[PDB]
Amino acid sequence: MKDFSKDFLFGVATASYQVEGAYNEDGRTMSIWDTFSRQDGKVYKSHNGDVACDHYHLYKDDVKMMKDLGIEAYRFSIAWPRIFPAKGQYNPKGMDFYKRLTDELLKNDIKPFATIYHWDLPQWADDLGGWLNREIVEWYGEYAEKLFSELGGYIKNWITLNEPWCSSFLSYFIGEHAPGHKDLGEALLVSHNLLLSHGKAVEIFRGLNLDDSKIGITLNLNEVFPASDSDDDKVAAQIADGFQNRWFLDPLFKGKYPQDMVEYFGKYAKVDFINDEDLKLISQKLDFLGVNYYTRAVVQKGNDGLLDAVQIDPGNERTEMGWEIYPESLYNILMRLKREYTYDMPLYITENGAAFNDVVEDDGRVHDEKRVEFLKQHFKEAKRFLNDGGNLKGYFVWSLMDNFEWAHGYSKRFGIVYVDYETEKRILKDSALWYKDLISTRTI
Ligand code: NA
Ligand code: NA
Ligand code: NA
Repeated sequence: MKDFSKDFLFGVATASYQVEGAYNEDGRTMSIWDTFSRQDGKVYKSHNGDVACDHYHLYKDDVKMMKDLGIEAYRFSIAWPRIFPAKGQYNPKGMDFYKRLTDELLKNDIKPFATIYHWDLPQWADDLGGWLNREIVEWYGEYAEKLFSELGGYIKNWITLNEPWCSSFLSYFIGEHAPGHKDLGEALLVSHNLLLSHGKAVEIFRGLNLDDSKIGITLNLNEVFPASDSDDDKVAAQIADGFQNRWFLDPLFKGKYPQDMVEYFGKYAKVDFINDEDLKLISQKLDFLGVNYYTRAVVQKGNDGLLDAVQIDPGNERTEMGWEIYPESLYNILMRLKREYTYDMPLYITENGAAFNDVVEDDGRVHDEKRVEFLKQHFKEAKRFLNDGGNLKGYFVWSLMDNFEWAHGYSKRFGIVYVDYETEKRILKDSALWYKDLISTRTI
């Protein structure tokens, strides 16, 4: 038979600010990441997405490239600052790009998966308070409703948010991502307003009753292991698991924030944003969950401070991010969802991939054998989940091409396609050739 059914979606994924470029064209105004990347010290060597992969201009070549690989689905994000470059000011020229992009995908037999928000909040919105201002629920709802109305004939699979853990804790508490605040209370409120905005889009979506159309959300999830069997490390792992995973899984799928984290965070900051009405909106039924999976964490107790778990190095192989290559946690997380949160609901892997030190050799090829092996090991775990009864509908490799990796700039290469940024040349890596074979044979 086939390890992956004909209906299973082999995909690749990008995000608008990471690949598009054309940052000041056809009416687009600045996002918080345009601004953040221009603040000294925030992004590697002051890299920014002014040009990136120039995918805005090269999209026809990139779709042809995906068609020749046999790609069956393409996950991309839509740039809010192209669609509403000012508050309440719709930009048809911005919408026209996503119409010609998705028209090209459909005409080449690629199913579009559109992420509504992938971190490029318009600067006008942040200047009004951004995700800290509860009014953003209405601004986001107006944006999402415009996308549903204008693109409903083009796009049948919608993702409200990408990785709200990053938009909240990494952007407002740790401060690595835009807008770069460092305040736990702000990050917690932002996490709530993000989830409430997701809920508003779902409410609007259900009222539209679009034929054969599905909506979900994308979460980055890990698996946390205690470094030892001690009670100290067990509590440390519990907190780390609540911080990364349950803080978002529980309100979405149980209608309640995890109470151990509410009490834990409450010792350090306000948690008075929680109320029954908001959690009802947050926990509306979805059609699927998107899982972004990369690695696990091994943690031991720290200094009894705020979220101070010591990161243990188990001594295994890692990517250029320093992320352990541990494919078994892909299966473990999908199974955990099946047994604790999503049950029989369809799942997609909406991101999985790896950054390695890619070089174009004298033969003009990129022999990224570590990425070939990485993807092989993780797709084998996807196959094992399917054969054990898991409801996995597709798998999107991060990324189609090397791109702007946020605070790391262009220094981390995640693509199955190499980009020579000086010429914008695309070079298929060996991992892309391996993926092409996997799609064609559906065998691993
Ligand atoms: Na860009
Ligand atoms: Na810059
Ligand atoms: Na749901």
